[PDB]
Amino acid sequence: GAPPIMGSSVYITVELAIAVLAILGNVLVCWAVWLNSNLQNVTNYFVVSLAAADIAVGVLAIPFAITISTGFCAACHGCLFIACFVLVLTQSSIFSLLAIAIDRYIAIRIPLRYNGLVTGTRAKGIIAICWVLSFAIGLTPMLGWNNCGQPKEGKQHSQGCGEGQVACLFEDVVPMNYMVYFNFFACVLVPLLLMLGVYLRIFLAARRQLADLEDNWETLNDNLKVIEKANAAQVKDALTKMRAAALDAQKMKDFRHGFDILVGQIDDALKLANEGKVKEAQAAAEQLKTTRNAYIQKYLERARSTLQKEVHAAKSLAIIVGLFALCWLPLHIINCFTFFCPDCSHAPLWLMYLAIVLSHTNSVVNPFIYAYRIREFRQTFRKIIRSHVLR
Ligand SMILES: CC(C)CCC[C@@H](C)[C@H]1CC[C@H]2[C@@H]3CC=C4C[C@@H](O)CC[C@]4(C)[C@H]3CC[C@]12C
Ligand SMILES: CC(C)CCC[C@@H](C)[C@H]1CC[C@H]2[C@@H]3CC=C4C[C@@H](O)CC[C@]4(C)[C@H]3CC[C@]12C
Ligand SMILES: CC(C)CCC[C@@H](C)[C@H]1CC[C@H]2[C@@H]3CC=C4C[C@@H](O)CC[C@]4(C)[C@H]3CC[C@]12C
Ligand SMILES: Cc1ccc(C(=O)Nc2nc(-c3ccco3)c(C(=O)C3CCOCC3)s2)cn1
Ligand SMILES: CCCCCCCC/C=C\CCCCCCCC(=O)OC[C@H](O)CO
Ligand SMILES: CCCCCCCC/C=C\CCCCCCCC(=O)OC[C@H](O)CO
Ligand SMILES: CCCCCCCC/C=C\CCCCCCCC(=O)OC[C@H](O)CO
Ligand SMILES: CCCCCCCC/C=C\CCCCCCCC(=O)OC[C@H](O)CO
Ligand SMILES: CCCCCCCC/C=C\CCCCCCCC(=O)OC[C@H](O)CO
Ligand code: NA
Repeated sequence: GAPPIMGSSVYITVELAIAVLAILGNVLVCWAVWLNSNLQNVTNYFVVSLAAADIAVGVLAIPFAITISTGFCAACHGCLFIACFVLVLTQSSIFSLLAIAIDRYIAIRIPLRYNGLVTGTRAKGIIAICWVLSFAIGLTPMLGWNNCGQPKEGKQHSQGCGEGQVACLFEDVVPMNYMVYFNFFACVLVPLLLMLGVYLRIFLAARRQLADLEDNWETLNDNLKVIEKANAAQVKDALTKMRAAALDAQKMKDFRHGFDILVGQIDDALKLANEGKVKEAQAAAEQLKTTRNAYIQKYLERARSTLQKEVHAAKSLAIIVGLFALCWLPLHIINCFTFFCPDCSHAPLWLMYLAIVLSHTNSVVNPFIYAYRIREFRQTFRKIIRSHVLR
């Protein structure tokens, strides 16, 4: 078994490489939102909170990981802080990702209430509350749910640690019942399933609304055929069904003018039908075809286009949740094997290190997803790189 420092040097060089990239990419997300008022919306205040957490992975969590890989002597509680700090940043990340999912759900379910419900001031209060709770949840072991009462006495003597000191190793100070039941099941796995459920409700809500728009459009076009097939109470029933469906599409000016004309043309055809002038009502009904073209088809296409953008945007933010789950799951599955299967062989050291590195890599990927999938970030990223790196 080779000298530890050789494999130690690979791990550390890789961790520092990740730290550099996590800082630069996330500082760019923050710089972007700062410079571009098109990126200054409540969704992006949670994107910045998540960027801040990923900066703190590079500045603090990776230096801590490096430090704790040495097994240096420390007072147990100072060891606990170094061991648990990254759990604060993961919890802060779960909260930001959950808030973004709920924000997007509100934006698609009740867009007319969104601006009055989700403001900057409330979003900042929520972010502040979520950072407090993330410190409380991630440093719980420091409240006394910890192995500091039961030091490894053989490691403590072989490394020449002093009174009160331990060999600082994550798995010697953080209980696995905490890491599995409390950190994984309650604080990570339940919130990811909840976010899965909200994204499912966004995609369904979008699909039902696109359907309703296609449906309304088909009633008009269908009922034009029901009118144009020569009875007068027959035309009345088709016209009564188009007046419901014109209203339902409605429920500023270029917009609200098309529908005024439309209900105008329908009520005109209605008056003729009540009187009983079938032929007049049929001619009255063909004017509508022209109002459909120059107005109604424009509203429909615009409503479809907005919903499709919400679907694409919601796909992009869900890719970010998937990549979080992917990057952290291996470390959680390893703790689950350690806890639930004490007869199972432990993961080799090299694979522990790979699981840790994969977890840090999550703090690099988000800036790439914004660059690839969101025009406004991408364009802002060029302006900033062209100005400040080109020059
Ligand atoms: C503003 C930010 C950057 C400040 C960062 C402070 C960090 C580096 C400080 C705060 C608390 C500190 C720990 C507190 C106590 C101990 C126990 C001791 O036996 C070994 C050092 C150790 C483990 C310290 C390491 C450094 C530490 C983690
Ligand atoms: C929805 C998905 C992503 C959640 C992840 C499921 C996790 C919790 C599952 C997947 C594989 C599972 C492990 C598979 C095998 C064993 C061996 C057994 O002797 C103890 C339980 C243990 C260790 C399981 C614990 C739970 C486990 C880690
Ligand atoms: C999901 C993508 C990113 C790939 C990662 C897959 C994860 C789930 C795999 C990669 C290597 C795997 C580990 C490899 C070896 C062992 C030792 C054995 O005694 C128990 C299972 C355990 C601890 C495995 C658990 C699951 C594991 C961590
Ligand atoms: C047999 C064995 C040894 C070590 C471990 C172990 O270290 N699990 C571990 N799980 C996690 C974890 C985090 C989230 C879910 O899980 C770790 C870390 O994020 C540490 C990496 C170094 O900086 C200190 C934090 S460390 C588990 N089982
Ligand atoms: C989401 C997309 C992420 C995709 C990116 C891939 C993730 C892995 C990254 C780099 C590989 C680093 C390999 C080196 C890992 C450490 C291995 C090691 O140092 O060996 C330890 C030795 O055994 C101790 O004694
Ligand atoms: C704004 C950017 C600032 C970012 C800040 C960068 C931090 C400095 C870089 C690496 C620290 C590496 C951690 C030091 C680990 C030392 C391990 C140790 O102390 O070993 C004791 C010895 O093993 C007893 O026997
Ligand atoms: C890329 C820009 C980076 C920004 C500037 C930061 C430079 C820090 C350089 C090296 C950190 C390595 C620290 C070495 C600490 C580990 C010493 C050690 O391994 O302890 C002895 C033995 O392993 C006990 O078990
Ligand atoms: C923007 C602000 C930048 C802030 C930058 C912060 C970087 C933190 C660096 C290292 C973590 C601390 C490493 C802890 C080193 C412990 C060494 C120790 O305690 O040694 C005791 C004894 O020597 C055992 O043998
Ligand atoms: C100690 C254990 C703590 C562990 C941390 C667990 C986090 C769970 C917290 C909140 C879940 C929120 C439920 C999300 C369900 C969807 C809500 C929704 O759809 O809200 C729309 C409404 O219109 C809004 O105004
Ligand atoms: Na993160």
